[PDB]
Amino acid sequence: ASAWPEEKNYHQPAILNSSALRQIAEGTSISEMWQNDLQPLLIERYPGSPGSYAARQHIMQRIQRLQADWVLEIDTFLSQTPYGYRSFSNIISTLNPTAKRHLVLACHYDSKYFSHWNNRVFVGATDSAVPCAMMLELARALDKKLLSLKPDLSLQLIFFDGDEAFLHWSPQDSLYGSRHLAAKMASTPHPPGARGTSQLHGMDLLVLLDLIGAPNPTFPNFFPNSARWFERLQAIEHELHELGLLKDHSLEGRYFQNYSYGGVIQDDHIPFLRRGVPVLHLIPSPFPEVWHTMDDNEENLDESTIDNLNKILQVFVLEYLHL
Ligand SMILES: [Zn+2]
Repeated sequence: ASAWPEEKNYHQPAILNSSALRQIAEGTSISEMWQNDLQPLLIERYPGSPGSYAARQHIMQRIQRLQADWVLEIDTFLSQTPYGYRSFSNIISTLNPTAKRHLVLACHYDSKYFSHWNNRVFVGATDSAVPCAMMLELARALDKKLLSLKPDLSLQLIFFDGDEAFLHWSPQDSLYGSRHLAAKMASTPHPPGARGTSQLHGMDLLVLLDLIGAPNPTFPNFFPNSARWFERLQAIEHELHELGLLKDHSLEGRYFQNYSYGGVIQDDHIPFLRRGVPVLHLIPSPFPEVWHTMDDNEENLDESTIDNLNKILQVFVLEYLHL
C-alpha cells in the first residue's frame, strides 16, 4: 500500500535565487493581462447566461493558445436552485492528468446575479474576474517553464461555476460548482486504475484566489495545515520587496501578515476542506469595500497590487513545482 498521498506533507519548495526572482518579475505583464485576459471577462456572467458561455470560451481559448500541454475538461451538471433546476459548467485545465499529485490553483468565474439597476450591470471585477485573469496570466508567463513538465507532481487550474448564491447565501444556494466537483473528485479513482485513492488524495494543496484587486488587501493565515505555505508567500513577498521588484509597496503595508482568523469564511474551498484537502485561502479580510455592489468594477481595481500579487503567486508556483 503506497504512501504517495503523504508526500504532500514533506514536500519542500526549491527556492528561487535573486537572479531567478528578477527574471520572474520581468516576465509577467500586467498591461497584457489587463487587455488580453481581464477585460474580456468584465461582463455579466451569472450561471446559464450568454456571458457565462462567453467567459468559458475566453478562458478555454486563452489556455489553448499556450505551448504547455494543458488538458481542458468541462464539468457540466444539474443542480436545484431557487429558480428551479439549472445547468452549471466548471472548467478544469490540467497539466499531466495521470500525474499522481497536483498543486491546484482555483477561483470562480461566474459573477453574482443582479437585475440591472439604473443601467448599471454587476461584473464582479475583484469577484472574481481578476483572480481568473491572474490564473490565465500565470499560465502565459510561465508557459515555457510549464512546457518542461510534458516528484510525480504537476499543475491544475479550476474555474468554478456557480460560486455565488442566486439570492443571498444559504447552504443550498451557493457553491454549486465546488460542492459538485469536490464530490466528483472524491469519488474518482486516481491515478487511473487505483484501488483506493481518489483525485482528492492527489490534491497537494488547493490555492483559492477570491476578491483580489482592491487596494491594501490583507490575507489572514487561516489554517494550520497550510501555514508553512502561507509563510512561504510571506517570504517571497519580503524578498521581492527587498530586491525592489514590487511597485508602490511597503512592508508595513504588506499583504501577507502575521495573523490568523478564527471564523469560517464560506467559499469554494469548503467542500474540499471538509473532505480533508489542505487549503491556502487567498481571500482578503476585510473584503474589498466595493464587495457585492455595482462599484466592483474596473475603475476600482489597483493595478500595481494585482501586478505585485502576480509576481508573488508565480514565484510560489515555480518554487512548489521545482521549476
Ligand atoms: Zn461575491
